[PDB]
Amino acid sequence: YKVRDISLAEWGRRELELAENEMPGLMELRREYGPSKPLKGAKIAGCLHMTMQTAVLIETLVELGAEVRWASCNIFSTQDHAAAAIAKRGIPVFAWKGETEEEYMWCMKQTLKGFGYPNMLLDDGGDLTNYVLDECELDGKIYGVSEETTTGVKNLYKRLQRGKLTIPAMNVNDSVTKSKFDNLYGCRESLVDGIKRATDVMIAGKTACVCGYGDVGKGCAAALRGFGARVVVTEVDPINALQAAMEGYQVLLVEDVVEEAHIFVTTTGNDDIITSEHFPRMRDDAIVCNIGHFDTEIQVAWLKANAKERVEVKPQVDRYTMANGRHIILLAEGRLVNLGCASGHPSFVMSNSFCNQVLAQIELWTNRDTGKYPRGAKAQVYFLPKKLDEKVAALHLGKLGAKLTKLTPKQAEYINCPVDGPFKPDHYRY
Amino acid sequence: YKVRDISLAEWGRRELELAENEMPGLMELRREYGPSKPLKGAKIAGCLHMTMQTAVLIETLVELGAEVRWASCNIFSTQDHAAAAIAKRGIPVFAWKGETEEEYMWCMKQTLKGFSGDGYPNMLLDDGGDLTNYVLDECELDGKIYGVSEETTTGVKNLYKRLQRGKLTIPAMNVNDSVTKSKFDNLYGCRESLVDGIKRATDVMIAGKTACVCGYGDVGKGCAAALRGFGARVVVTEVDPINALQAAMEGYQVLLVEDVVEEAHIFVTTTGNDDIITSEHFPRMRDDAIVCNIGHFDTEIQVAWLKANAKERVEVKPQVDRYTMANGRHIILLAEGRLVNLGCASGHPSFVMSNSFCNQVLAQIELWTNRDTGKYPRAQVYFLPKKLDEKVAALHLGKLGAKLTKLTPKQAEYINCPVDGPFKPDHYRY
Amino acid sequence: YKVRDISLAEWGRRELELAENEMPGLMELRREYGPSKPLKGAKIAGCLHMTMQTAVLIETLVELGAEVRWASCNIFSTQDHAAAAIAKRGIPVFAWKGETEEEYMWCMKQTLKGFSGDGYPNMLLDDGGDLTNYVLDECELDGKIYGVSEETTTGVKNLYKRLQRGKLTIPAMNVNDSVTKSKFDNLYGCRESLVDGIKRATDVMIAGKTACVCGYGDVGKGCAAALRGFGARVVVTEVDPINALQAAMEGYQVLLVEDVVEEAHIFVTTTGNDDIITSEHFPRMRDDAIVCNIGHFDTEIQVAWLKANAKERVEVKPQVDRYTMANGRHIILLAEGRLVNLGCASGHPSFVMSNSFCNQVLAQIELWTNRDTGKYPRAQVYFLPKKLDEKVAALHLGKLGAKLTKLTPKQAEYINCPVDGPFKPDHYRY
Amino acid sequence: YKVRDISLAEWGRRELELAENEMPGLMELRREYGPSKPLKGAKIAGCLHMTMQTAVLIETLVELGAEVRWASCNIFSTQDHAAAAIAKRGIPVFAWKGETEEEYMWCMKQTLKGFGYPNMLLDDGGDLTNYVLDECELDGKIYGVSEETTTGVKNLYKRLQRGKLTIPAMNVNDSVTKSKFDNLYGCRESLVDGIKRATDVMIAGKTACVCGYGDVGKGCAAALRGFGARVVVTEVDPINALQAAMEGYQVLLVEDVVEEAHIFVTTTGNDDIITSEHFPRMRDDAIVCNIGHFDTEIQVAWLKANAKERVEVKPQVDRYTMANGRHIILLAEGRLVNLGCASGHPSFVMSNSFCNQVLAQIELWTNRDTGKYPRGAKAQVYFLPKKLDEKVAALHLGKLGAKLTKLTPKQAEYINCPVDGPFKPDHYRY
Ligand SMILES: NC(=O)c1ccc[n+]([C@@H]2O[C@H](COP(=O)([O-])OP(=O)(O)OC[C@H]3O[C@@H](n4cnc5c(N)ncnc54)[C@H](O)[C@@H]3O)[C@@H](O)[C@H]2O)c1
Ligand SMILES: NC(=O)c1ccc[n+]([C@@H]2O[C@H](COP(=O)([O-])OP(=O)(O)OC[C@H]3O[C@@H](n4cnc5c(N)ncnc54)[C@H](O)[C@@H]3O)[C@@H](O)[C@H]2O)c1
Ligand SMILES: NC(=O)c1ccc[n+]([C@@H]2O[C@H](COP(=O)([O-])OP(=O)(O)OC[C@H]3O[C@@H](n4cnc5c(N)ncnc54)[C@H](O)[C@@H]3O)[C@@H](O)[C@H]2O)c1
Ligand SMILES: NC(=O)c1ccc[n+]([C@@H]2O[C@H](COP(=O)([O-])OP(=O)(O)OC[C@H]3O[C@@H](n4cnc5c(N)ncnc54)[C@H](O)[C@@H]3O)[C@@H](O)[C@H]2O)c1
Repeated sequence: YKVRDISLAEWGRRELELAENEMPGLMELRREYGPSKPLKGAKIAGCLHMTMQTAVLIETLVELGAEVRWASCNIFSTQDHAAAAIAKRGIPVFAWKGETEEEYMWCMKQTLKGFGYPNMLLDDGGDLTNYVLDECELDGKIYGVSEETTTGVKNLYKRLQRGKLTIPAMNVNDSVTKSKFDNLYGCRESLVDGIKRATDVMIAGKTACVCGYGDVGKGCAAALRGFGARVVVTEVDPINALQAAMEGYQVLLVEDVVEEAHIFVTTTGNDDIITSEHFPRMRDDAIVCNIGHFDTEIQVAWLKANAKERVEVKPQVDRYTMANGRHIILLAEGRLVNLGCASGHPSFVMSNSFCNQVLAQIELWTNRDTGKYPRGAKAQVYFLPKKLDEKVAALHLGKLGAKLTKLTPKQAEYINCPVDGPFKPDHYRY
Repeated sequence: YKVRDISLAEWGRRELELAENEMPGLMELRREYGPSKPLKGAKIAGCLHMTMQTAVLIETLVELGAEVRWASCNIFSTQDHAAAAIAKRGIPVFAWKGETEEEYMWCMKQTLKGFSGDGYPNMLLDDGGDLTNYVLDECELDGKIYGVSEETTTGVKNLYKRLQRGKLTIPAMNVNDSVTKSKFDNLYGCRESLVDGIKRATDVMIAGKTACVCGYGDVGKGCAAALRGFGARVVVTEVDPINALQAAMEGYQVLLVEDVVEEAHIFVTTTGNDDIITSEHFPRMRDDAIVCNIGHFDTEIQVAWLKANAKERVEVKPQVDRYTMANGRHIILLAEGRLVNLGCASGHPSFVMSNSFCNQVLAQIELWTNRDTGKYPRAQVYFLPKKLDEKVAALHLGKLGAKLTKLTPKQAEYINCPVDGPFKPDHYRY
Repeated sequence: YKVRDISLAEWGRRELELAENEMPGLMELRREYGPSKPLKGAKIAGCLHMTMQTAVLIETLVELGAEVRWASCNIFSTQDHAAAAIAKRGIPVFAWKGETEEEYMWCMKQTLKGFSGDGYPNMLLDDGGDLTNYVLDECELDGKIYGVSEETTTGVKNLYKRLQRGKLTIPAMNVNDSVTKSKFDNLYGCRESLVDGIKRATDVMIAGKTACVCGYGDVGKGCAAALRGFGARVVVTEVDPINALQAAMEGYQVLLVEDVVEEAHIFVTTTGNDDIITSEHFPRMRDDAIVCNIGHFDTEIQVAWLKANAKERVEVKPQVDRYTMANGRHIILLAEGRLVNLGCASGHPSFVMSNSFCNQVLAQIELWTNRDTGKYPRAQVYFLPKKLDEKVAALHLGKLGAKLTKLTPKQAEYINCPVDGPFKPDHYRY
Repeated sequence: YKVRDISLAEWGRRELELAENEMPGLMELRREYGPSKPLKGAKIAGCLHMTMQTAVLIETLVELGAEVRWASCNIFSTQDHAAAAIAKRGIPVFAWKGETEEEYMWCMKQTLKGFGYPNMLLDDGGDLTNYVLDECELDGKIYGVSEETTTGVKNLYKRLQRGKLTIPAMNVNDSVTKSKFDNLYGCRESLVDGIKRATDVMIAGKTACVCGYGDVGKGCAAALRGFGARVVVTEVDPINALQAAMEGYQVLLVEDVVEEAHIFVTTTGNDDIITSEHFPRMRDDAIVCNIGHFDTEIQVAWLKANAKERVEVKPQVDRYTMANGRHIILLAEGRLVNLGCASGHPSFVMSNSFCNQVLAQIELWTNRDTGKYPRGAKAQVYFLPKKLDEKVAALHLGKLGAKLTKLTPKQAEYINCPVDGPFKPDHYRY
């Protein structure tokens, strides 16, 4: 293994206890599936933010029988204490806060041997997937990949369309219990957290520009508005844009507010959102950040190349002075601000996300000599069955004291579903 | 025709001038498609709440070339000046506020005769499923219908029950489950039209009250939001753990009706299911508890039991009945359990109804124009194509002054869609 | 008496049974003070919107022993079934919906005669100041009035102008500035009754629209909140930097009417000032812009200019006038600039009006019982004592099921108040 | 001086730059009053949280001519970098994070000499005021004190009532621009910040108990609800309690929710809110914190004395194990959580607060041989004049782009104020 400081493992372990209590879903799967060991002999290479919450996931997969080796999926997201807690325990992990792109891909390469290869992939952003497929040989050897975020799943569909998807892929992001909770309610808390730990800026009164209005944009807009920001939103999709208008947000172009906005938040999963056209027009000390998976939503390379002064205010906060004499504050060098300047999403919402990930791995690994998840030419992307999506939500109601009504036989019949569900048809959007 | 009072045509013509300006989408289809007349030949049997909004829909269909005959799909939903205006214009309408069950039935049968030729309709446009049921189960139109478009969740639920049972003979387009309907009309429509119905009915203060919203689907989401916006403390009931986790995560107590039945001042039923508010709840309610339904059918509330077992019933005003129970305490029932927004107010505002009714126009066009293309065999349920979903939304941005960002080619390639969309994959939940 | 239609007494009696159950505070004063009759001798001249809520106020005063004569303080605010019920009960009322300016004037003069003795009133109860102005400037009652209680901000503003000018002769109790009035009625009342007036008037969608709220006092705060709750993008105008910073800090753009006059779909004037929406604004407005006022007098809007300079005026329905301007575009004016909540709807709900009208009962009791104690010389403006402010609030908690913590002696000593309060210093702003 | 680490001054200075930009009010007073030196020879002993924001205040008072010596007012609130930045500059400061009660009062004693005494007091919480008055001789020597928070001002009024107020006191907390901004909007951002930096807990879904519903409680409740918490509120005041009910919060007793609440937040400024009666009933890992000025709102001494295990999770987060085997997480040992576990209120809102503080010091110090602020027997508590309250708000509108409307002479006359204000009568509550 390799982590910043192994001494921090003790502190890491103390917080994993509190993290475990806040993740009743992951812990119940540990009770339920621990004994039967559904991932007996699984060899999972994981590429996903090395947080305290991922620490609980990792320890679940090992509890369910899996061998596992881990790397972060971002150079700033690793929490040095969670990594050290995993390392002290003996699960091979290669992650620390502040990796170079070279060290990053080094860490990811360490997880693809020494089990000896992996036979399963667990990924957040598609870097591992693309790498295993395009740079190794692991196309007779890997039985499935579980993909956690929208940009990675986009990646997966570009491969299916092209004819290059060689292994079955589970689309975890698009579980209702991931997509409409993690992406939405997670960012609604973890965006402002990163902004505030970085800059301690007052949100109340400010004009914020939120680019994109999908699940991430929805959450980020609701958070900023909640603290008294006036939020304006940009969009390319007429539907998402109209959702934003009907929720009371102005929908305009970045150019329309670039000179007046105090805060710029990128949420699209698309590159070149905030560019060389925008930077020189920004007000003094306009804070610029991104919460989408890749930093290239912001032209940071341009900012660095064209700024006249750069000051590290503190780690993951760079204050640039432009040729016009005004300042730009960039957060986490454009990397995911919630994970880079704070601790990401709280444990409780990641319990939903990671439950789907555990269920996904069980689905693909246990059914490996089944033909239910075909290899090679005919490999395709799948979702978790809706029954399992419901199971995950049901596992998280108790902690909150939410009480569920039970359908009578006549009611289930009238609605056209089973008494124990699934309750909605597969096209339902929640 | 058959309306209450034809001298209300003048007043309805005046409001339709305001309705037209609030429905840019429908008026923009009137301009785009009227010259070519794509529903020429079309003989539409219509069964949808006869409001001012539907009047702009009915005149769009006739501008597009269709012959049309209409009836309201609820006994108390007609706006009498709406029907009077359409009736003067020469369109056959059978609809008044306060139809008995007998009279309601007669009106529907009128819409299935009196076309040109041995003019039996060749098309259906449905809200709730009743017309579809009557035509397929009881009329003879066996060889004569090329499609049905279905407006609501309850009506669509029946279509899927029929298809499942091998009894769907005519192709059906699911309009409710267009994104620009379900995530707009069901949600934002109810967010404004629910409290409108309650207040016009009772003038009651929302702020400070305890309100039990039963169900937390698209309609339940909207109602809870509306009540909470006015300072109600809203508690939610759900059978679905996913919807329940959403409500919990938005700040609402999720409990059983029985947990709040003694303290709630307001009960709203939004389920699309029967026997939510029953004989076991009614005698437990606090004095002057307001009970209403905004689901399609009234049998979410056991109103027959209420009527059978009340000691006293008083009409405060039409559609507001105050019952005295055996216990001496009172229950205020709205619209006899009928959709309260349409029953005690005017239904959703025009602007949102423009989203829904655009979908209905493009669905009728899609079904009818492919009536000799063999694309919808006379039998499945279909969705409007996402391209047309987006179009609907795009037509409504201008009125609000919302501006849409345009993707570059690099950007569209990177996110895997055309520069002009569809922008999202078919399973996206918005 | 003089009402529109006395056969509406029956319908009004039925609604007053619901109003009574929604006004626990007024009904609790009826029980507490009725036995002792503390307003015995009292001859109250009343000038306050003749609604169902005021009917419960008028019957409380008469239960308390007072003789009372009433007139509405606005031409379109009367609820005709409210007046019909009070008129049947034997109380002299002069009030109908749609009084001319002549007729309005006659009704007020009726309330100043016909008491017992050479029965000139000995008390005034005012909303807006007009009765106070008429009695003091133009009637003879010079030796005969022991007090006036003033309901609203505009009326109270006049009382302070008079006191300043050395023209206040009768003691005045400022009821508007009780906390349980100003921070409740003005705020929460308008939060529900504004959109009620707009929607009953126009059925217009709020969601998605741009609304200009002019003024951000207690009424402005409520209106903006209401519009925003439904997905309006609200912009605010203010002359006061403190109120402006509040609106900015709550997420609202603070700008000049001229900055949004061309794009706003909805203008609300809440200032208590004249010439907010003027001849310079009207010709600039978008087609079918909705203009209304919820301030006391209509002259916040230059309606005379509008009427003088419109090419066309059309009555969509009573109190909804659609003007065609020289430019060909339309303006929708509500209630001819009169208070839109009372003009196009029913005013604030009963429950909040119970807070305000309790204050009015305890103010009349305070003034009248000290009518031979020399406490209010016949001349200053006064406030209800904070003890009675708190009492009003305390009377309304039960209905909502709110529970109040009780201070220990140690705790009351530590925060420097009695165990039973007053709990706050006289300058506390809540 | 004495601070943790003088080396941190550099980092401290970099952030004071960003803090200055975010405090346009303080910086404008520095421009306006810098030249004339209104505090020429002032000798200000300051007892107020030694944050980055206080650093900007301190440097303003020195810019305006004052000598100044500083101590924190809480043992956990000092930001070691801001203190070091002040110390490097040469302003005597005695503060570090993690002072003992002995070291704390040592630091406060250092500020009352070496100018040689002070002649002015600047205080947050009343510890300095009480000390200077009850333990020194500085009753011929001190010309005025400026008091920043509600509990200190309470203290001041207990002294006035008793007859022990010997020097004029400026009540800064009760400036509208302090009370209704700092207390309200400040806590609305800085509460969740402290909770999240401490525990990274998910707010969405949780039941939070907020004790008190004054300005602090209002903000804290709005913040928690904003992230999807279900917030219940406790109160002793019927008015504040009814405000909470009408905003949609349950109002109940701590005993009513003690077993189910995930988070307990104390906001009263009263002791013994969360006690030995509550601790043993709390759910596993219930988070307990206080945001009021003194930690004695929570019985921490009891918790420590009766818990079976205590673990420092990390600095300012103690996890206690109770005799029942369940856990309590206590934040900042019960001290102000926003300052103790985070960075307090953002700079922009503290600019309002500290502008009143600068204006206050100028008012008392410049008018020292005036008799406007009488010494000894007849000393009384004063507010800032309303003109100056408005000035402070006006200084903060620009940064936000808020545009103020200018009254015409007729409008100012009609409203009964000057064109340049003050705009409201002194009883106005905003
Ligand atoms: N930071 C985190 O902890 C975390 C969590 C979840 C998701 N994500 C990431 O966030 C990103 C977005 O995820 P999502 O679920 O919201 O995706 P999404 O598809 O739901 O939303 C993205 C939105 O951006 C819009 N868009 C595309 N190009 C645009 C342009 N140039 N300008 C304005 N809008 C544009 C799309 O139309 C879409 O609605 C992805 O990169 C995903 O991997 C990060
Ligand atoms: N009044 C209107 O103008 C209007 C508008 C749109 C839709 N509708 C109607 O409203 C109803 C709801 O529509 P929707 O789109 O929200 O449907 P939906 O399926 O999304 O929501 C209904 C919800 O009720 C829940 N439910 C079912 N039985 C329950 C029970 N016994 N107790 C608690 N919850 C239960 C389901 O889990 C579901 O989430 C339908 O009947 C639809 O036709 C009315
Ligand atoms: N319709 C109702 O049922 C109802 C209820 C209560 C009060 N009112 C009336 O509503 C009005 C407002 O009451 P309030 O309690 O909010 O008064 P308020 O003094 O608190 O608020 C009025 C606000 O308007 C601002 N203002 C003044 N002139 C302005 C201008 N030209 N442009 C922009 N802003 C300007 C002021 O600064 C002030 O903050 C009064 O006339 C009052 O009598 C009506
Ligand atoms: N942490 C910070 O950065 C900061 C900022 C501002 C104020 N404060 C402090 O916060 C505290 C409150 O300030 P505020 O301005 O809200 O005061 P406030 O008087 O407006 O509010 C306190 C409320 O608590 C209520 N109360 C008293 N005893 C109670 C009891 N035992 N149970 C429930 N409620 C009770 C009162 O009725 C009152 O409404 C003070 O100690 C003040 O110094 C701290």
